[PDB]
Amino acid sequence: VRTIKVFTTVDNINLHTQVVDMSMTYGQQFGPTYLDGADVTKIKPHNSHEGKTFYVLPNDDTLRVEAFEYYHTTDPSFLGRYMSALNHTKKWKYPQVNGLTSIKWADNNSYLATALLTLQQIELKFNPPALQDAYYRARAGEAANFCALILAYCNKTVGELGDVRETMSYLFQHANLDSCKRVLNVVCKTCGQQQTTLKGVEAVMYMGTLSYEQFKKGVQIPCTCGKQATKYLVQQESPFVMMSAPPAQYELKHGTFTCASEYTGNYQCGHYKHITSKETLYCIDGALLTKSSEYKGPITDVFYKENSYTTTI
Ligand SMILES: C=CCNC(=O)Nc1ccc(C)c(C(=O)N[C@H](C)c2cccc3ccccc23)c1
Ligand SMILES: [Cl-]
Ligand SMILES: [Cl-]
Ligand SMILES: [Cl-]
Ligand SMILES: [Zn+2]
Ligand SMILES: [Zn+2]
Ligand SMILES: [Zn+2]
Repeated sequence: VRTIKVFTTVDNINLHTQVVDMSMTYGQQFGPTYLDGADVTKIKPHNSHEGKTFYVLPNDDTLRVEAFEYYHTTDPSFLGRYMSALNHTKKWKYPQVNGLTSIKWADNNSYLATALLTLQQIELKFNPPALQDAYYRARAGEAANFCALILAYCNKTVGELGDVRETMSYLFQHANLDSCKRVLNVVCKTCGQQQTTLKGVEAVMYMGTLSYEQFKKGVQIPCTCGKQATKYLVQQESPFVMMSAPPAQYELKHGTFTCASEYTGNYQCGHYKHITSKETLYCIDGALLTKSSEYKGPITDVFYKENSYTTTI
């Protein structure tokens, strides 16, 4: 019996001593087994494999509990979807652009680069340690794992067309936004006034206008009675807000926003770029950078800083 030693793990923190028979495939001894993203289930052991760390699908209670504690999911497909993505994201380039980790364009990844650039500019703590650890590594320039996890958590495959607002929404559901509170007043001529409090993700995202200012002053929404009604922001408690709308020509002014998603072309199959407000306006298109003092173009998301806001209406 000829038998190299390996480490199996689900989280790459808790490592388990295994000794594998070299005649038998990984699959027959561990179930599904990955190396650096690459499915090696059906492959048998090489000599250059001795000592390395393989991810396995959890097949005992120890590993199921370690997988939940690391990823915050029991979904049995999660590991395989993460590894399939990693197999591509490890080949992407992550250039520093204007002090931010970006992604050189590949595999329809503009939405992922736009999301990654945005997450380096807003205050967020991820609940799953997997995501938090990968986020720190991405901020320091090694973003392959983090991008693979974003795809796995969003149920997206490499190449699939993605929406930055939907991606941010899924990521926010995996983050600690409990202290986040939004109070709205709705004013109708007939039913009158009703206030509602939103918490968590719904406290930081709005779909309908790009202007935080315009949200504060009020926006026109259909009333359940039949009238048009006015919805306006009463109180906001969050470190940022995300304002979204269908793409339309919009003017971005230096110093009045943190960053924004530019979207050009048809529904679904267009291209995102990222506008960030520094000492001037920078436009990050993957590996490409341009700057200008002014900007007008097709914007679909604008991010703004917040801490505590109460209206004077
Ligand atoms: C609820 C999920 C079903 N929708 C999608 O898969 N949407 C999706 C996927 C990928 C992309 C790029 C988009 C998308 O086109 N988003 C932009 C920002 C967008 C968002 C909203 C309305 C739009 C209208 C016209 C053109 C673009 C619009 C939308
Ligand atoms: Cl959870
Ligand atoms: Cl690739
Ligand atoms: Cl979570
Ligand atoms: Zn969780
Ligand atoms: Zn690829
Ligand atoms: Zn009414």
